[PDB]
Amino acid sequence: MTSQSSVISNSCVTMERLSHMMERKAWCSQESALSEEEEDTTRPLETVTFDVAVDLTQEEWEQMKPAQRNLYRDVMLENYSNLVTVGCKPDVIFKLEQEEEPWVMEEEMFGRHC
Amino acid sequence: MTSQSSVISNSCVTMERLSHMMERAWCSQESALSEEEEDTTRPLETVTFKDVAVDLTQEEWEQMKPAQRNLYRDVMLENYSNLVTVGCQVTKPDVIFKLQEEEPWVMEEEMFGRHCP
Repeated sequence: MTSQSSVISNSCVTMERLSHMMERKAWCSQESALSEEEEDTTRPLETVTFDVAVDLTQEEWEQMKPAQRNLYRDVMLENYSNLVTVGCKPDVIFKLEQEEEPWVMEEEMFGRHC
Repeated sequence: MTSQSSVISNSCVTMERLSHMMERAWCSQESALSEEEEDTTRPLETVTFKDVAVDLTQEEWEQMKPAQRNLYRDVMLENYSNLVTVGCQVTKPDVIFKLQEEEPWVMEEEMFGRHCP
């Protein structure tokens, strides 16, 4: 009741995690562009594919704080509804939006009613 | 014990400065030659309060200790109280919906927030 801080940071953090987030992925050798020249224009794109998301795991669900636990679902998941909302829904998902966790043990028989 | 800091400058400085920022009044008035007085005709036209503000810039705000942020909005929140207390009336601009908790670059795009309590 004497340390009522001043609070300079609290609900405003990532705002200092961006600069430790968006530098990665542009890397190495851009030396002397030895493959210059050109020619023509014709061959189509090649729709990337959702090669965007990393399939899940059974075993590592204890090493995941509500940042790693929760979230996760959002970012991988930020790719999608922005191209499926301008340009160009896997059962792989279906477990993302409804609390719980991917495995419902329906295998075999008993667990009791009460 | 001892070390009874004669609180030389707590609250006491942002009280003192003045001669330290509000000075940064230039380009001369060196013997005029350009002139002419005339009838007080053509209208004013203010400058408004659209431009007298800064569309908060996306990447910035790393460094700038959020006292250079918290005080910030409270800058363009602190020209506004002539224009919403005595003046000629502008309006509540776009970007405003932040002047607000979390942050400007909050998200709603792409939903979800994965289950927990």
